Formats: sequence, structure tokens, C-alpha cells
Amino acid sequence: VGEGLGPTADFPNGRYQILAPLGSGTFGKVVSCWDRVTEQLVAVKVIRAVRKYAEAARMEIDILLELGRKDPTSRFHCVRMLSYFTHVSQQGNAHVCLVFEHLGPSLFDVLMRNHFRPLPVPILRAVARQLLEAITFLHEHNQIVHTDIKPENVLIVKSDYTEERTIVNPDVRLIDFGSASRLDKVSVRHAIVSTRHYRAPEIILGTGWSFACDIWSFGALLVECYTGQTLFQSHDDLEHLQLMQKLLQHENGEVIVPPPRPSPSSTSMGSQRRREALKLFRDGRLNWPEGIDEQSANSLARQKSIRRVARMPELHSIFRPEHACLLHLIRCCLTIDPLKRWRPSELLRHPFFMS
Ligand SMILES: [Ca+2]
Repeated sequence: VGEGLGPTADFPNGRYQILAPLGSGTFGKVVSCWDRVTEQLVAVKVIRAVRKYAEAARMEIDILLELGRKDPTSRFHCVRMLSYFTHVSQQGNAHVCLVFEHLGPSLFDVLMRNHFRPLPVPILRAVARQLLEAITFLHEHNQIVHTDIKPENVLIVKSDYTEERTIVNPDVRLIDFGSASRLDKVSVRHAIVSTRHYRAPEIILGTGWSFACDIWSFGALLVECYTGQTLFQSHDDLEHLQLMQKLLQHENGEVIVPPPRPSPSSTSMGSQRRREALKLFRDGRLNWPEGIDEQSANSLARQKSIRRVARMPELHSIFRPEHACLLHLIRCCLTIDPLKRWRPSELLRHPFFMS
């Protein structure tokens, strides 16, 4: 902190003076910075010179250029990239740096600051609306899928506050386009995408994901805003799918069904994924709980999973009677079949947003 990034003729110690940390992750670090040229606060994302995260940073730049061209003022609530540069470190490491408008706390930071208590519904509604506007812009105006919708990637960059500090009138930015994919030509993909807790079932099952996987993540995000708590807390595919089945078991038509079995000759990424997913099934049904151990009749692992699934609520029981409208909205999102999920422009017409 206190160094500069992006040396220039006028500012050889760096145009962007590092002020404070903002966030970090496997991608690298985000720092609050003073732009010595325009004399503004900005946020700069510096990607670790690791190649994996650096080539992701370059596709992010490309998408953000197109989003910013179509929406300079972020009326559709995607983060605005102001600039980008390569910071050749004094060692020799070149870091890809993205310069963003001044940012703000994430939804995760908000939940954490409130001790993972429920977000009040009027704020939930305002955040949900702006995030759907962002997702509509991506899917329908740009044919881009984000794939990484989660609390850490939804920022409140501007916000009035009511006094501890409450949040009123949030101004949302969706961030992190380093995993976004253009789907205007290629309709379906099969790579594993999304962080575990927000990952749609079709990604696990190998049946092909598209725009709809973002609506699943969105639905899981909203439930977490309502309860304060991550909805799917498993890191194992078999148990994760069962938690989905349990949540939705009282929703008509909501069953986890296996992918079609691939030709044994088929070498594609999608076939490989479907073969793996089929190991989660026995005679066409999800092989839970028996598939958790299957090496011991009496199993500690199997017993833990049974308790975790028993603790998982049915979707309808999460919501207070007076919040039936939000439940109806989430039902249009948390559908196991991606073809049943609503488009974000349709979700924006839902009565939850008129009232
Ligand atoms: Ca990410």
C-alpha cells in the first residue's frame, strides 16, 4: 500500500496510487487507488502474473469494453471498466490491471457485517431488481452468460445509510466477468463453471448449460439474502444434488434425472462429464444415500450426509406466510430443468417487483 501502479511520463512512480485493500481471491487483488491524472478514487484489479488467471483477465477486458460501449453510465448495473493497462513489475512480472469505477461492499460483506442475519425484504427487492436488470442486459442485450453470480460478485457501490449502519437505496454493480462466456453462436457448453454453492444442476449432470445457469445462481443467491445463510452447503456432487431434490421435493415436476448415456466411443468433453455424472446414479435414480460410502454398511460419512439432508429445508418452509410473493419469484428460478427457468426480462415482470 502506498506504491503506485502504471507508471507514466507525469507520474513515474505510478499513475494509480494504491490506497487501501478492497478484496482478494485466486485471481489476485483489488485495491482502492487515487488516479493521479483525473484525481478520483478508482478500484484497480491486479491479476497475479499466474497465466490461468491472467488469460481470464484479458477476456474480461474484452467483454467490459463491449458492455461499456452499450451502457456507459451502467444504467443496467454492470461494473464500469474505466481503463486497463499492464503493470510491468520491477521484478519483471507483468500483471494485467483493470481500472474500475469506485466500488463498494459486496452482498457478502453486507451479510457478514450483519452477522449473516436475513437482509430485510425491501432491500432484497431493490438488489434483486437491479441484478436482474444486469442479467437481462447480459443475456438478452449481449448474449453473455456470467456463470459466477454469487454474493461476492454483487456490489453496493453507492448507498444511503440509516443508523449500527443500515443500507437504504443500494446502487448495485455486478462484477467479475473473468468467467463470462459469449453464447450468441455456441448455445450450450459443458465445462464445470460456477462456484459450488451457486452451481446449477445441469452443470453437474453434463446435459449442457447456457444462460439458464445464471438464473439458478440468482435464485440461490436470493434465498441466501432472505435467510442470511448459504443455501447449498455441500462440496460433493452426490449430496449437492440430493439437497436440490430435498429443497424442491414439494414442487411439481422437480426430480433429478440422469443424463443420457454417451456412446462408449464418444470422446467429447460433454460425454466425459455425463459418464462421470452417471456414476452418481443407480438404475436411473440418484444413488443417495447409498452412494455416499458404499464400502461400509454402517458408515460415518453416510450418517453425516443423512443428517445434513434432513436439516435442509423444503423451499416453501423457508418463507414467512407474508412473503409468498418472493417464494413465487424464486420458484421461477430454482427449477432443476433449465428449460423451465424464466428469462430475466420475464422475472422483472413478476408481481414481486410491482408491489
Ligand atoms: Ca470468479
